[PDB]
This record gives sequence, C-alpha cells and structure tokens, in this order.
Amino acid sequence: EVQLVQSGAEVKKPGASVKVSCKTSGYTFTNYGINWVRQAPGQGLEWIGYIYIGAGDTDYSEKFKGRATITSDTSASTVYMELSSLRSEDTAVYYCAGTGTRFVYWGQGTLVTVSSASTKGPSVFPLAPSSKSGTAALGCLVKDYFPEPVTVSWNSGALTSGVHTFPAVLQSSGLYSLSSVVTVPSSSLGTQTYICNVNHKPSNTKVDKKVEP
Amino acid sequence: VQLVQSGAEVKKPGASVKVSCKTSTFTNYGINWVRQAPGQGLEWIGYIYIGAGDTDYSEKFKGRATITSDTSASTVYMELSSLRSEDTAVYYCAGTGTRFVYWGQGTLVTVSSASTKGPSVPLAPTAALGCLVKDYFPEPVTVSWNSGALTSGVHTFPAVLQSSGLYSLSSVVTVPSSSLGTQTYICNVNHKPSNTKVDKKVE
Repeated sequence: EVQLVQSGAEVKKPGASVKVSCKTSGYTFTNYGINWVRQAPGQGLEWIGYIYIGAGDTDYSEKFKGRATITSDTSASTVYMELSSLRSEDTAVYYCAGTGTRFVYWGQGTLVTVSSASTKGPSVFPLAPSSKSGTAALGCLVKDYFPEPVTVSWNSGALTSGVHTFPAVLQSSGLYSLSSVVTVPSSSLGTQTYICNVNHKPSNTKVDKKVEP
Repeated sequence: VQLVQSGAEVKKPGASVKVSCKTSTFTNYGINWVRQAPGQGLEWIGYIYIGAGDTDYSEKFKGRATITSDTSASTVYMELSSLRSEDTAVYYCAGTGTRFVYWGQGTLVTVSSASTKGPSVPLAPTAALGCLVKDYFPEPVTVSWNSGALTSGVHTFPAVLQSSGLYSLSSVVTVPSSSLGTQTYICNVNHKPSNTKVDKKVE
C-alpha cells in the first residue's frame, strides 16, 4: 500500500525554523512529486510549494519568499519542507500530497505551533448557574495554559453524564484556553457538591475548583 | 485568481449534493476534489483536467461521485450520490493552473438523519462569563456578546457532536469583576438554520 508518513508535531518559538518530512513507502516509481499545503486552525488550506523527486524542480507560492525551501532525499524517499523565520501566524497543520499531479495520497499532517510562551499552569475560573437557570449548567474555564494537554474531570471522574469539554483554542498571546461544562438536574444543586478537577501535567499543577453559588 | 466554492449544505442520508468551484476560466487547469472529515485527515475524490479532459476518480467514490465542468464560461462541480453519515466533511477544490495551485475555501456538507433544532442557551461566576449552547442541529452557530460590542476576552470554543446527533457549544468572556452590576452582559447566539436568535442576559 502507498502511504505518506510525515514527521512528528513540533512546538517552535517565533523566529525559529521547522523542517517537516513526508516519506512515501509502497511507491517505487521515479515519478514521485510531493505537494506542501498548510491549514491554519480555523482557516481552510493553502499551498506552500511543490517538488519533483528526480529532476528536482521545486516551486513556491507568492506568500513565502525565502522562508520556504523544499528539498528531497531520493535514497530514503523523503521530501522535506523547511519554513524559516517563523511567526505565530504560521501555526497550522502541514500536509504533503502524493504521487504527482492528482493528490491521490495524503500524509497524516504534522502540526507546528509557533508561540512565544514557554510553560504556564492554567488559571481555572468556576462558572455557576445564573439567575435564569429543570436542568442547570456548571462550568470551570481553564484559561491561559501552554502547551497542551489539559484533562478535566468532574467529581474526580464520578460524574460523566452531561459533561462536555470543548476543544482548546490557542490565543493571540500564545496561550491555550479551554472550557468544561456539565449539565445537572437543578434539584441537586443545593445538596450535591461539584468540583472541576483540572490537570496540566506539563506544569505538574492539578487544580480542583468547587462550583457553587 | 481565486476559487470560490458553493455554500454549506445539510442533507439527509441517501440524498445527493452538488458542490461547485467558481473561479476568477478553468480551461487547462486540473481541478482535484478532496474532502476532510471533522478533525480528521484529507481524502481525494477525483480530478478533472479541462484540456486533457480526463476525469479520474477514487475507487471509494467511483460510483457515487461525478465531476463535471460548466459548458459556458468556467465552473467545476462535484456531485456525490447516496449520502451517508460518514460523508460529513468539508469538500475542497484545488486548481493547479500555471505554477501555483489555488485552493477553494471549502464547503461543509453535513449528513444526518437528524432534524433541525434551535439551541437551548447562562453561566455566571477579574471574573469570567459565557453561556453554553445545548443540543442543536445543524452546525453553523454564531455567538457574540452585547451585539458585537464586547470583543475583548471573548472566546467561543469549537462545537462537539453528541451520541444524540446534536451539537453543543461554549462561549466564555472574561471581564473585570468591578463591572459586575454596572455593565450588563448579554450573549447573542444566532442559529440561522432554525431562523432563531436567542439573547440570554447573564448575571
């Protein structure tokens, strides 16, 4: 089977440079052109460049001027994309397309995160029901944490039904923010006590905030 | 040159959807059709070249998918038949052209047996406010605070589909605690598929 395996995810600081690799196993053809494309977290895709393995002809877009350099190793059948002088605006998943003119095969995508931060424990904020909440909703927002992940449980994992933890968003600052909400019968609110257990293993900090009005 | 794709679609299983890529013509271009499932990787449906005129398809979509080009002017279309839940992804058109490959914005095609529901939207305690959206079909929901006025400290997180078949969403804004009591905070949630806009005031 023909598959394209890209390199692992890398977190880089602004002004740094990242080189991503796409190897292609199962294709022993001398015609093996790879196309580079990046998708920003909310945006759609956009082209970076193209390289053909034997003749070695490379081509970049108007966006990247000299921060885009695609290279290839015929022996190891790996193609590499290097993006230099990174900015925070370069945070995206870089895919490699496959075989040639038609994008028949795709790589799993390598996520590159450009952030100026280093490591932060999150500040969790308890969100209790408002004056208009028979179901009521409870939250803890996990604000300002770098990098991921963060695991959030309610009542030490005792409470699972109705608990939804939404995907993290990297802010402009370079920090992740997250929210965890749980919908619970409102009758329970006075007697049942609820705590949002947030764990950020990268910083070794585990905060348990109790939610109540 | 820019490739402009058709609007987002919501269809029921077994239906057919035809997506289009208008361009700034596409003669001698080579348009590929690719779909991305949510959060997942990319998948190729087919390719059509105008001059060579060879249409190529993926064995996965060779029967259900058909790619065509407009007769007059220039426009490319992808129609996929016998829709399934599993076909829910963003369809992307990519035009090679002359030494640049231009991408379309992408079109979201949602395929669920599920039927349109408006959101059930308040969360109160610098403090942190936001209102959490409950089960709602389909997916485009737009949240703002104070009718676009409050855009500082507002973070609206991506939706999550449930076993229910419905999406739930979260919008949180962090505001100075001094303001509570003087500043009034209303979240405006607009779910256009339902023709519904809820304004829930939070304290």
